[PDB]
Amino acid sequence: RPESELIRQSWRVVSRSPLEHGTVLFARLFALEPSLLPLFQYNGRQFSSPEDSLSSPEFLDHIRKVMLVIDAAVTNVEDLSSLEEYLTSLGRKHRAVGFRLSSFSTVGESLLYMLEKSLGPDFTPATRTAWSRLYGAVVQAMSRGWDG
Ligand code: HEM
Repeated sequence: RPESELIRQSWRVVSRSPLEHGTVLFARLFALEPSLLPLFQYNGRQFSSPEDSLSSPEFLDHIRKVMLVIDAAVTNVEDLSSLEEYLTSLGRKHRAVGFRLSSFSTVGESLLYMLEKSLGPDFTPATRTAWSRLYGAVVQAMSRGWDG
């Protein structure tokens, strides 16, 4: 559609600087859901405060991964069936880390925030709506790693 392009166009801006943008996504996410923070367990140490996470290179790496999955979702915005099977298994990985199912919606409100703050006025409600459809779909796929 033209929604696919709303997405492509918004993303444009964000993949200039994906860590920086994802840094935003995650800080927002911890602000909204602090109980997520212990789920990263690099060396079986638990970050004590959000800012600790920002000093973890493993964590920053997880940001890069997040943004690359999202990036794959944008590339395939036309048909997200092509990455259903990947995303399903990726949801399974997340099941295993202790991630609740409810927590996806936060991750999604985090991404939106991040887009909204990056695009300011360009972040029109058709844009909120498109991303939300995209991310909604990513989660649908991901949720099938809780299958039942
Ligand atoms: C936001 C809450 C999330 C938490 C708390 C979380 C946590 C984790 C943890 C602990 C791992 C394992 C360690 C690591 O690879 O660095 C992991 C792996 C991964 N996460 Fe997340 N994650 C979250 C969301 C996401 C989201 C939304 C995505 C993608 C859109 C994502 C993509 C990945 C990827 C790609 C891996 C590597 C998976 C593999 O083994 O293939 N994560 N995540």
